Amino acid sequence: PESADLRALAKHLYDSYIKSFPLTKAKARAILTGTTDKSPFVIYDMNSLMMGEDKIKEVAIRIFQGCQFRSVEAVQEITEYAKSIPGFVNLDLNDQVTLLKYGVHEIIYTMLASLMNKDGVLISEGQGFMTREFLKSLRKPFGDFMEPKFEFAVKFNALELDDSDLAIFIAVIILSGDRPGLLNVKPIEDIQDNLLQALELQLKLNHPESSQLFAKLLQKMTDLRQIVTEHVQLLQVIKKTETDMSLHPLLQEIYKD
Ligand SMILES: *[C@H](/C=C/CC(=O)CCCCC(=O)O)C/C=C\C/C=C\C/C=C\C/C=C\CC
Repeated sequence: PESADLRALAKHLYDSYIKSFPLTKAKARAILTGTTDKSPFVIYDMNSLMMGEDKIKEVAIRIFQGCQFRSVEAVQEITEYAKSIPGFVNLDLNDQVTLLKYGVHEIIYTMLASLMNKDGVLISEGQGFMTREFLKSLRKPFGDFMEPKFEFAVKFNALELDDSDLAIFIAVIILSGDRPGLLNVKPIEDIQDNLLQALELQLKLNHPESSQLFAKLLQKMTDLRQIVTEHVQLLQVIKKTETDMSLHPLLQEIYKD
């Protein structure tokens, strides 16, 4: 009855999530854990990187620019998903924009974990795999950035969350009343309240053996916030260090605050 409505909401969010994101954790996992057709080309070095373009400025700049484009693309996909969450589109427009700008990076860092393994990260829609060591190898400050996302992913991946779990979790992240500058907090919190209940039910049904997964997943939010803070502090270095490097408008607007 009450639980049925929550199950329906969970089903809804899963459906929109599959439609919203071309690459899912199930696809990512099947490519990473091996499948002769799904196997990715691996870039661990400059020669492999050079080879990679044929199969799929500066090496550090070109790679960093590739990420930028990817992040812009993710923002667009996350923005469609946000539109799907019941009640989100009904909120004041300014708030929707505010939720989107604060929410989107946390979601992005969360989704990236599904592509990550301790050794590496999937690229080009799973077509390629880029090694963690190579990314670290890159000259400062570009090389440094990845290290926090890998550390998060290995821990976050330990939860063994399903794609349906993730979808509900990403909705909870987007619908956060705390965000700075929100005109109305109450309509947002009610939706979040509904979503948190759906997550709780989903986690217990989906991982009945797993104990206090809900609380552990909620605690995970702190690590996302920290990741974002480091990233922003790093973006500031890049702008000074390279006057020639250019940041995408969509990305720039969200960062500015
Ligand atoms: C890019 C690393 C990006 C850093 C990040 O996690 C998001 C924040 C940076 C952008 C910003 O918000 O300012 C490397 C990771 C993935 C992309 C790598 C190469 C590009 C090719 C494909 C994109 C990867 C997956 C999509 C299929």
